Amino acid sequence: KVFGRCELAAAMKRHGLDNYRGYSLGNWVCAAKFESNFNTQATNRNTDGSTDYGILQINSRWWCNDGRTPGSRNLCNIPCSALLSSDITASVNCAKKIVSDGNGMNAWVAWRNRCKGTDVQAWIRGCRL
Ligand SMILES: [Cl-]
Ligand code: NA
Repeated sequence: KVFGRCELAAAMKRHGLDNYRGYSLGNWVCAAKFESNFNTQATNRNTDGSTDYGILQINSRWWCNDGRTPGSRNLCNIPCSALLSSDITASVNCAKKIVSDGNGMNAWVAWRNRCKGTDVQAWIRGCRL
């Protein structure tokens, strides 16, 4: 699926991601545009043999199990495939472990390179609040 834009904020706003660990909703939503262009089925290889899955491009080394990433820790106890679901629960739930891991949203390189320091409210502007 693909999401519209307000359309994700509300889910993201349901599942408890607004000011989750002080990150307002524009930060998540902004992460989801640039990680995946708003697409639950998104998958991209990384150079280390790992792959990133779904709306927030979560990673098979550390976070999920894809069976091809020799040393995976499956720190969300989960199959990486389950995170491509049109139901963002597993992604948002895993995303809430990651962000709580040390480095905050800097765990998402497109957040750092593209959201951080920018007025992340333009991403929730026009959403019915
Ligand atoms: Cl932080
Ligand atoms: Na893994």
